[PDB]
Amino acid sequence: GRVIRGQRKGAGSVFKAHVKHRKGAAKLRHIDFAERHGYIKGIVKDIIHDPGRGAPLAKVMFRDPYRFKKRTELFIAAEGIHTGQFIYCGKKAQLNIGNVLPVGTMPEGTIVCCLEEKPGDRGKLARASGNYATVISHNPETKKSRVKLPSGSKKVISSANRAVVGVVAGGGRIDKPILKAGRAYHKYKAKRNCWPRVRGVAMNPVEHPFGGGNHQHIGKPSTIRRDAPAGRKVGLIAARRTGRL
RNA sequence: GGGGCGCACCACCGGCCCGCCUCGCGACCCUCCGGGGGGCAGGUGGAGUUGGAGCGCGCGCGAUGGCACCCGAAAGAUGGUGAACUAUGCCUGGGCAGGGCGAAGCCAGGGGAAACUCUGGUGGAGGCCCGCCGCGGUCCUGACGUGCAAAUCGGUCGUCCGACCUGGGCAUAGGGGCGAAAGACUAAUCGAACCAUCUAGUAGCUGGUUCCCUCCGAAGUUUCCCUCAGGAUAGCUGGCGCUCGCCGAUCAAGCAGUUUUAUCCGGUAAAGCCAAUGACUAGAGGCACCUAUUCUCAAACUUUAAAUGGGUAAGAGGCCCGGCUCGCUGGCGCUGGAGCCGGGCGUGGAAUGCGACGCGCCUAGUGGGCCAUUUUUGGUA
RNA sequence: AGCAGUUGAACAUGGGUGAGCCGGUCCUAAGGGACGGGCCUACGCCGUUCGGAGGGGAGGGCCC
RNA sequence: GACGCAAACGAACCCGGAGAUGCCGGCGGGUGCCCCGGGAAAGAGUUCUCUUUUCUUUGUGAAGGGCAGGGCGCCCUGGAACGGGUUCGCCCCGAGAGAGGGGCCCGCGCCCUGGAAAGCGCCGCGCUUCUGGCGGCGUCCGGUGAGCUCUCGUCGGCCCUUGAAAAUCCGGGGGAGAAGGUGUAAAUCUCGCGCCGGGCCGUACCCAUAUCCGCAGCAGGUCUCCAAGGUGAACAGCCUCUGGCGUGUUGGAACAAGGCAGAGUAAGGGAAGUCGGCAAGUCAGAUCCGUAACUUCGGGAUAAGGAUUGGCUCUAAGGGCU
RNA sequence: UAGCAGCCAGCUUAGAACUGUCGCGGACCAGGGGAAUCCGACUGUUUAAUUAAAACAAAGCAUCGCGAAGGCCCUCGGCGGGUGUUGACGCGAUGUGAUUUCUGCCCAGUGCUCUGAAUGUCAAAGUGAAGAAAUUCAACGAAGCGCGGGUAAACGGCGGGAGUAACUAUGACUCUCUUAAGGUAGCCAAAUGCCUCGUCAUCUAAUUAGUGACGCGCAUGAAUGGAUGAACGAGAUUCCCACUGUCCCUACCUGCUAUCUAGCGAAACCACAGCCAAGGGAACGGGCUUGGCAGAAUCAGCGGGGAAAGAAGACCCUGUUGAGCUUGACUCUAGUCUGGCCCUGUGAAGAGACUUUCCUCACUUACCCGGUGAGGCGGGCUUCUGGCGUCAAGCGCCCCGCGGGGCGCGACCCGCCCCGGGGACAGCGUCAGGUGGGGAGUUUGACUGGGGCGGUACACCUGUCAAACGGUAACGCAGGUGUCCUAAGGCGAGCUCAGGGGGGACAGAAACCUCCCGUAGAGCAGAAGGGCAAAAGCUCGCUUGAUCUUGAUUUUCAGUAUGAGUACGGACCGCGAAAGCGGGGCCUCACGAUCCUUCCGGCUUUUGGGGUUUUAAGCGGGAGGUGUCAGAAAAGUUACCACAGGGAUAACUGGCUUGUGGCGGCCAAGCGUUCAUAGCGACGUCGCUUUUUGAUCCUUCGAUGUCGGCUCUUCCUAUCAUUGUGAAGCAGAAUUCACCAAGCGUUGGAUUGUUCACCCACUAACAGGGAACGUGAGCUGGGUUUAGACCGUCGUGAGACAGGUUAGUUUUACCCUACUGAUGUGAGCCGUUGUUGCAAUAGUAAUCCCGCUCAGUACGAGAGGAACCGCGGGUUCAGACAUUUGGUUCGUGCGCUUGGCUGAGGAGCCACUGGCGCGAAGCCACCAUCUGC
Ligand SMILES: [Mg+2]
Ligand SMILES: [Mg+2]
Ligand SMILES: [Mg+2]
Ligand SMILES: [Mg+2]
Ligand SMILES: [Mg+2]
Ligand SMILES: [Mg+2]
Ligand SMILES: [Mg+2]
Ligand SMILES: [Mg+2]
Ligand SMILES: [Mg+2]
Ligand SMILES: [Mg+2]
Ligand SMILES: [Mg+2]
Ligand SMILES: [Mg+2]
Ligand SMILES: [Mg+2]
Ligand SMILES: [Mg+2]
Ligand SMILES: [Mg+2]
Ligand SMILES: [Mg+2]
Ligand SMILES: [Mg+2]
Ligand SMILES: [Mg+2]
Ligand SMILES: [Mg+2]
Ligand SMILES: [Mg+2]
Ligand SMILES: [Mg+2]
Ligand SMILES: [Mg+2]
Ligand SMILES: [Mg+2]
Ligand SMILES: [Mg+2]
Ligand SMILES: [Mg+2]
Ligand SMILES: [Mg+2]
Ligand SMILES: [Mg+2]
Ligand SMILES: [Mg+2]
Ligand SMILES: [Mg+2]
Ligand SMILES: [Mg+2]
Ligand SMILES: [Mg+2]
Ligand SMILES: [Mg+2]
Ligand SMILES: [Mg+2]
Ligand SMILES: [Mg+2]
Ligand SMILES: [Mg+2]
Ligand SMILES: [Mg+2]
Ligand SMILES: [Mg+2]
Ligand SMILES: [Mg+2]
Ligand SMILES: [Mg+2]
Ligand SMILES: [Mg+2]
Ligand SMILES: [Mg+2]
Ligand SMILES: [Mg+2]
Ligand SMILES: [Mg+2]
Ligand SMILES: [Mg+2]
Ligand SMILES: [Mg+2]
Ligand SMILES: [Mg+2]
Ligand SMILES: [Mg+2]
Ligand SMILES: [Mg+2]
Ligand SMILES: [Mg+2]
Ligand SMILES: [Mg+2]
Ligand SMILES: [Mg+2]
Ligand SMILES: [Mg+2]
Ligand SMILES: [Mg+2]
Ligand SMILES: [Mg+2]
Ligand SMILES: [Mg+2]
Ligand SMILES: [Mg+2]
Ligand SMILES: [Mg+2]
Ligand SMILES: [Mg+2]
Ligand SMILES: [Mg+2]
Ligand SMILES: [Mg+2]
Ligand SMILES: [Mg+2]
Ligand SMILES: [Mg+2]
Ligand SMILES: [Mg+2]
Ligand SMILES: [Mg+2]
Ligand SMILES: [Mg+2]
Ligand SMILES: [Mg+2]
Ligand SMILES: [Mg+2]
Ligand SMILES: [Mg+2]
Ligand SMILES: [Mg+2]
Ligand SMILES: [Mg+2]
Ligand SMILES: [Mg+2]
Ligand SMILES: [Mg+2]
Ligand SMILES: [Mg+2]
Ligand SMILES: [Mg+2]
Ligand SMILES: [Mg+2]
Ligand SMILES: [Mg+2]
Ligand SMILES: [Mg+2]
Ligand SMILES: [Mg+2]
Ligand SMILES: [Mg+2]
Ligand SMILES: [Mg+2]
Ligand SMILES: [Mg+2]
Ligand SMILES: [Mg+2]
Ligand SMILES: [Mg+2]
Ligand SMILES: [Mg+2]
Ligand SMILES: [Mg+2]
Ligand SMILES: [Mg+2]
Ligand SMILES: [Mg+2]
Ligand SMILES: [Mg+2]
Ligand SMILES: [Mg+2]
Ligand SMILES: [Mg+2]
Ligand SMILES: [Mg+2]
Ligand SMILES: [Mg+2]
Repeated sequence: GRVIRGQRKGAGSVFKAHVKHRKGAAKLRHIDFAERHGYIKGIVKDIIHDPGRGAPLAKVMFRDPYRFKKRTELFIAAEGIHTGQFIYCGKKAQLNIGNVLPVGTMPEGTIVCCLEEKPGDRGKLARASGNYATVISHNPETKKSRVKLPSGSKKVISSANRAVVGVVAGGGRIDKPILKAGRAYHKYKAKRNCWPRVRGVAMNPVEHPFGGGNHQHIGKPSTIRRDAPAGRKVGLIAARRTGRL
């Protein structure tokens, strides 16, 4: 047979991202002496819509401490901020919405967003619209903390990872039901070439391990092992259980 | 008319060499420690030996390896070239009459005790409707069907503000691409493109295989084979000879799809079942059986038993006589037996026919058969 | 030039395209593709704003 | 005061603007085209009868100066409820309406320089390869429109769609520096004008029922711009003017059969034809009435089912300006 | 002041009068409608060149993986690349397919997944012991497998049999079997129901259709989604209204062709060619045989034939030919998981032995990741606002000409890595084990009354077939075998069996004792045949001839091997007093090459430059086995299919055959009230026919187009009707049987694709067939019979269905005959030319019914009820014809009229015939009329 549609997505020919009209990479300010021993003042200039995601981005303009220049940072717009307000990033920053203070200096039960996995990566966890991570507990002995990622998994990260307080804007976006296939067409036309998903049973055995047969049955257990080769690993990969639940 | 040496060659019997087995176990001069021999004889295996025949070259033919008598596959592999068509994505541009229903919002007038309602107008929403260009291609299964056209033409028809149509520039390249998924599309080529090469790929399979005359002349059957459209093998065929007889039974002869004479073999036709095994009808006698009878049968039953047919014997390789040899045999140097040697005896001791279809070598084709008289199996035929 | 022709996109002999202000040239879009580095036995390939001691213009008379 | 004056020094560095933003809808300003009124001028057409008739032609470039017109969450005064202003729709106001007076932007419209000398229209004379030249007159006065396009604005609508980069150019912040000491100097965003230069390549023609592709002068295929009068809702169909053409690789004479097509027509019956109402036949625009079962209350729906429609002569209603 | 005057400007709406032939969206433009069923929600998309659909997509719903050292995926490769300018409201992988309403039971099987070294199996490396060593042995022992748990919106699955309620019936209720659960809610003869044209109702004069119901449903059923559904559809289906040449039943007109002509001018095709009947033949000739017969050269048609052209059949079989694809095929592989070694160093703690192994925690410098313009690391001064922040003001000190310059503090000092996060773990290199249709290569026996399924007739044995030597075939017949036996082998001795009769306590038809008869009629391991009585059977006691060896030889045979046998020679033995017998079974069957492994044997060989010892090799003989049995290591599918071929071989016709089907006789038990034969014919039996279906496989696979209908012609008779007759259980009428006889006619419809059926009416009757199951270059494609798709059942799957359902290119004649018409042709010319005729021969045509009268008569008890002659019409058919009626009308004849055009009137034109009304002439219709012996 030939290669399945899933194998062709790794080549990156027509399945690359559509990043022409995107406004940049949303990431926190790189950690420097100002964010380690104090705080830096920044002004929110504009809240723009990034084509491809459901969460707005804020263009916060800080002041460079070593040269006469004003840096522009493209943050994740936490729900509640507005243009013209001041955002303070650093250790000594107060516990307000929008500020970027390390998780080690936050009380237990804080709602953060754009959390950092490791110190310096400029914000990875809890970055989609309406999502957040809660700080569960601290540990001054091992300099570690425990946060609750939006997937429900409790991850143990360092106490120096910075995060934006407050939930991400654009919450409740998945509540409005898409009514037309055209709204789903324009939804993915800005993300990537992945929308029309042809079922494996609707294909021939050459293109998919589920195709073929005078009926449209699967014919084999859809639950597939994890060590299955690329080309066979379709359906339910390493399914611990199935059913309605 | 008699005798003899006998070529080549054939049949048979011996000698010797090598392997192996068995019996002799060892006295004896080859031993210098170690050792080597000890006619060993009797069977047996060998592509041996007992007075070489090979080598070289040339020619003919046959079976092989090779492109291999010529033309032909569907495929496989290596290396390249294509997204001017088409599929999807990206960048940047262009384009889509005229009408219809008419949503939120708003204004006004009425009803209310509040909750809130009713009428008109406004507004111009929509993968909304009729519909032109566009873009598609339903039906007539129309036209055309060596056409205008290697897919077109006419009427009709789908859609036409959205998942729309479209140009250019870019991206993905062959077991790869791409696919709102038809195994579709990827330059008229796609259930794996095109170009060149390996490649004159292989074919037990179709087709063809070129001058004349003379002579001989088949096989579709046996055995083995992942064989049953093919091979191997035997048979049938041809060629080259060769050993003789040629002289006729001057000669030995021998042979025969034939008879005669003589002697054996068989269990089919017929016959039998009142004889056995098995099947079977009917009375009668004696106290369901029992006896003597009776009707009807056998391919896997038979007492008996043909016709046709099969084998063998019809002479010198015989017949007869004498002597000798033996470890075999044993009352019995002959007790058998067999071998060896010598001598005596043609009226070649049935008919007919014929040179021996004698001794070898090489060998093509064939290995699908079909029909008839009689015999006969399966089948209604 | 599927009949013809005194005709032609045929044949023969000559002639014809003039730019500071039309466009190319210039810019980067998708994208292609060097450099550093890595990789490949190799021809070469991967990768593209990241990565090398990657700065050869500007100013004050020798500084930056 | 918005901001205006011909100019009106200024580095490093910084900040910002323009380049540079979608689709759709409504409205308004301006051109082009069309139309109407001159009982307008110059030629032509018609005249059998009528026709002060019918047809054609009546002009201004870029750039600059001025002025209409359009736009503005631009300024000052002032202060709002009996709330007012205002659009087709909206929208606006104590974070300051209405009103009064100003500022700026766009002006592709009009006047002027250009510029009538030229261009068209008409008339006359000279001339027949210098001839293939010289003269005369005219180029006018208004109107609007649910008209059609283009364009500039403006207010909205839609998105789980937010609808490009860079060269290049400009403004501001910044005040490092430079200029002369009593008439000039530094510096000038020409600030009025003058001087010099602008190389290289493409440029003809066809652009499709005969210059491209499909073996061809192939009923196929191939990206765009301009686009008139009448009927009509229409860029539909039919007819006409500008422009183009000879009927699409041939003429002539016949009008048999049989075909293709005209979606030709038909007595009485009306699907009895046929696998099957295949085929084509009925219906069709618009106005006024009237519209069920069912339903997700959106629809069904142009449901179904009726009436009216020409021509001509009138009447009534719907405007603007002084 | 309930506003007026003047002037200007268009374009619409409403009402009314009048008027033309009731014509007016007048041309043009331009929805037929209604009641329901099936499927898909809708818009969209799709097989460029046969399938536009119910298929794909879709929103909605649900499951699955993954927190970045990650999920998914790419690359030969860089810890390179895609999702990712991403971060669970995200990305990746699947099923379902809107909304409404629901989504039941089963975790045994397969698959996924979790648990765990707490017990089996378990590689490389390492560790231990023996040994000169190679080597052998033992312990240890990862993932995976095994054990256990979970999971079905994972693949999937979801049963049988009796009794029983006051007639009958049903079986609530019980009984039994049985699982892993035994189909729940629903729905249905459904696109799913073989039987089947189910049954009832409805729809029609009539319905295999449609719809509503019924449900033990071959084989419905719940996200392999069930039920329903407004709107929507170039989807499938039924009925109704309107409409119409679809039809009854065809006719007429027009344009472009065909036709003729000037010019121009091909191609497919072609063995030679072209009249038929029959015969034979390779079983359907054009040519051959026997007959019919046969006259130049051509035009327009035509579709009977040339088993016409197009194309080495696509179906079928064969090939030791392929390809696509799928798995539980065979053999491998990328990837992935796992362990040892490696870069890999350092410090410490604990527990088993005496420098150490296991595990854990730490060190940073190897290694790895992240951040930045490597901007403040380690050790002793900004939170009230959508301002501003740029190379230092100041102080100290120094150097030059009031003008310049430089330095330090401001801006603390020291340092070893830029700062963080891991860290000798990730990772890399290399072996090892597991997983691995993701991918690669290949295989997937043969025989065979086609192949497949079945069978083994594939290696063997008995009787028969087999025709009296031997041999002799078929998917001939009746059978048997892949074993059994330390005795059932060998030998010696003794004994006599099967059965029957007479007897004998319990004891009987069967126990045991005994006498008599007993040719074997018993037994001999098995199938059968043969053989056997002091045996070969039975019993008993001694035994290992069931051993070791060379050759000869029989049988299958090629006269090869193996297997199975026979007779001897040489050893060593058994039994017997002995002669003798015995190297397996009473005989015919019971079995296996090369290579390799293994064991036994040597009075032995090599291990090579010698010697010694291990090891290995070799010679001789067994065993391990190839049952496809002279011996490959091997699962499917293909309807997406390809190639080489095959009429060696199936599906059509034809041919032979006629079981079967159909049809007709013979005999006469009996039926017929009585009477065998008016009409029938049981038990038997003899034939015909090729309109049934088989059997066969001769023709055809470098192709004979294939089911039905439509259309049209002709023949046959085994006669339904009509004509002429015979017979009766013929009174009449009606009907039945039979004869001469195919001249003539044999219908319109509902349902079904149907031939075949069934019903509705009509009728003199509505007979049965043939002609390549007549007839596709005649048509129609409904059916079947490619590719799309749906369901049911089956398969793990790809896929299958002789089951259902929907959409699916029907090509060419101009050649030669045949036929239909149209010119012309004997040419030999005193013949040329014309008129009027004759006639061979060929075709041939009429058919049937009704009404009146006979007649209410014959006849009959009645009820009922004819016929001939004559008269008047009609059905079907045939040949004509246009006076009349009707159709057509581009005499474009006349009138009218829509839009536009010529300035208007008048007169006209344009819109491929603008439209409408009427319409001459022609042509035309059982739609008018006339004739038919
Ligand atoms: Mg499919
Ligand atoms: Mg499948
Ligand atoms: Mg499905
Ligand atoms: Mg299944
Ligand atoms: Mg191969
Ligand atoms: Mg656009
Ligand atoms: Mg509608
Ligand atoms: Mg259209
Ligand atoms: Mg298409
Ligand atoms: Mg078409
Ligand atoms: Mg057609
Ligand atoms: Mg034709
Ligand atoms: Mg394009
Ligand atoms: Mg690749
Ligand atoms: Mg598509
Ligand atoms: Mg398919
Ligand atoms: Mg496609
Ligand atoms: Mg002799
Ligand atoms: Mg053979
Ligand atoms: Mg041979
Ligand atoms: Mg010519
Ligand atoms: Mg010329
Ligand atoms: Mg030329
Ligand atoms: Mg732009
Ligand atoms: Mg733009
Ligand atoms: Mg606008
Ligand atoms: Mg104001
Ligand atoms: Mg400035
Ligand atoms: Mg030009
Ligand atoms: Mg032309
Ligand atoms: Mg005609
Ligand atoms: Mg016609
Ligand atoms: Mg009619
Ligand atoms: Mg009919
Ligand atoms: Mg009908
Ligand atoms: Mg139709
Ligand atoms: Mg309706
Ligand atoms: Mg239903
Ligand atoms: Mg239906
Ligand atoms: Mg649909
Ligand atoms: Mg198609
Ligand atoms: Mg699922
Ligand atoms: Mg579906
Ligand atoms: Mg379920
Ligand atoms: Mg399970
Ligand atoms: Mg030693
Ligand atoms: Mg049920
Ligand atoms: Mg019907
Ligand atoms: Mg029903
Ligand atoms: Mg079921
Ligand atoms: Mg089921
Ligand atoms: Mg189902
Ligand atoms: Mg519609
Ligand atoms: Mg449709
Ligand atoms: Mg429909
Ligand atoms: Mg549609
Ligand atoms: Mg012939
Ligand atoms: Mg043919
Ligand atoms: Mg062939
Ligand atoms: Mg073979
Ligand atoms: Mg293939
Ligand atoms: Mg495979
Ligand atoms: Mg293969
Ligand atoms: Mg076979
Ligand atoms: Mg055989
Ligand atoms: Mg057997
Ligand atoms: Mg014989
Ligand atoms: Mg012996
Ligand atoms: Mg017969
Ligand atoms: Mg019969
Ligand atoms: Mg009787
Ligand atoms: Mg009789
Ligand atoms: Mg009978
Ligand atoms: Mg029949
Ligand atoms: Mg045959
Ligand atoms: Mg007769
Ligand atoms: Mg009779
Ligand atoms: Mg027949
Ligand atoms: Mg036929
Ligand atoms: Mg045909
Ligand atoms: Mg037919
Ligand atoms: Mg025919
Ligand atoms: Mg069909
Ligand atoms: Mg059918
Ligand atoms: Mg099909
Ligand atoms: Mg079927
Ligand atoms: Mg009477
Ligand atoms: Mg008439
Ligand atoms: Mg008119
Ligand atoms: Mg026209
Ligand atoms: Mg017309
Ligand atoms: Mg008329």
